[PDB]
Amino acid sequence: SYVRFEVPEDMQNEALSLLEKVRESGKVKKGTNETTKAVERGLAKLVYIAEDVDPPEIVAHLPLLCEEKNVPYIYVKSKNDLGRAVGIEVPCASAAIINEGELRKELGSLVEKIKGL
Amino acid sequence: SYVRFEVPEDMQNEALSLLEKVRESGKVKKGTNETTKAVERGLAKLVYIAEDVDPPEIVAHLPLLCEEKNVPYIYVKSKNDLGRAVGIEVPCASAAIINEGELRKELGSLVEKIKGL
Amino acid sequence: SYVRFEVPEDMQNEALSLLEKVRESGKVKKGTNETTKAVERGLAKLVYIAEDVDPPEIVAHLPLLCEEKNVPYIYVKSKNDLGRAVGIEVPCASAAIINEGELRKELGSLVEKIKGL
RNA sequence: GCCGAUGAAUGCAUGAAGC
RNA sequence: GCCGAUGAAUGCAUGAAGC
RNA sequence: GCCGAUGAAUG
RNA sequence: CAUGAAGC
Ligand code: NA
Ligand code: NA
Ligand code: NA
Ligand code: NA
Repeated sequence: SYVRFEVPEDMQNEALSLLEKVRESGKVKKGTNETTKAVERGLAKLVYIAEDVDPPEIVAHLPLLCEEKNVPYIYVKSKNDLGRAVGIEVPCASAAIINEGELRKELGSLVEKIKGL
Repeated sequence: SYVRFEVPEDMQNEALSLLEKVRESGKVKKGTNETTKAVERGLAKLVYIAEDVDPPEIVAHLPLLCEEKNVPYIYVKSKNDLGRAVGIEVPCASAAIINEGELRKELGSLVEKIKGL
Repeated sequence: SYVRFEVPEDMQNEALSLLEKVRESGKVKKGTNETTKAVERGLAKLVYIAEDVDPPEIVAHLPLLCEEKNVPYIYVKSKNDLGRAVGIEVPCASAAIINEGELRKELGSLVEKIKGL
């Protein structure tokens, strides 16, 4: 689909777990509208995009945009899992990390692992 | 009606305030069904009957039963107010106090005011 | 799956024919709830279990129990056919023969063919 | 939101009707 | 027509939840 | 319970 | 456009 590279589930789980952790020591935007706004304003440190989005055009612009902004993005399998990770009661098509908090190093590890694809 | 005497509203509010006060340090049975059971078993110390109960036949037996069991009963105007007094979320057609808790003396005063009719 | 032996469709049709014929001179329990109670009460002479039960935990306990109660059980293909055989309007997951009626000998032949498996 | 002491869930009995 | 033995109407125990 | 980040209430 | 978890 609108997917520009495959992502290992090891990495996926690493990322989602990091997203939960950032929620308490950092800042996160959740939902495509917020995330697009964040990337546009150049606040996004790592953006998450779910792969099971129907219709696709809802997240279709996000990979293209992140790459023009040279903002790292990473894909995850289910929007349900991303909804759970940002701490909401509904599925979440995309999200983003805006302020890392204390997790300077973990996020460094993860974004570096993402370039490797 | 099934009403055998009018009750000064002073007496009524004293009764209701008493009932909330008992809810937490003593024992109260709520609903016509539980109430009738308490009276039948000789456990009821004071029963409350709402006057606005329709159909009346739902609480009609309670006065007569109390009188053959020598249980003091008192009438109150609204079942809504009685529900609120026993701390349930719906109106309550009748209720009963089974264990006075610490509020022995006030209960004496109230039953005495009831005898006065 | 709860199926503990294969049953020849020859035997299955025999058993269902016997069940239709008894529902008229004997007694039959129909539906898992009733049938289980009948087995637990030690009244069941033969229990029928449909194989196409979804989810299986509805009838899964029945073999173990019949085994504890020394009750013969026999398996059949469809819950619809079992519903039809006990004479009801909906599919039937399990049933039991409680009183053989006139069919002492036939029910004996059938329980015998069942030991052979 | 709705529903519930004018009796919720539940338990036990029942077991083909209900709308 | 829909629904129902994968349990309808129901009786009783019970008493604050259920959706 | 239904609904809601595929965006609630709102401005 | 702004805001972003409630509303019923
Ligand atoms: Na035996
Ligand atoms: Na069929
Ligand atoms: Na029941
Ligand atoms: Na009932």
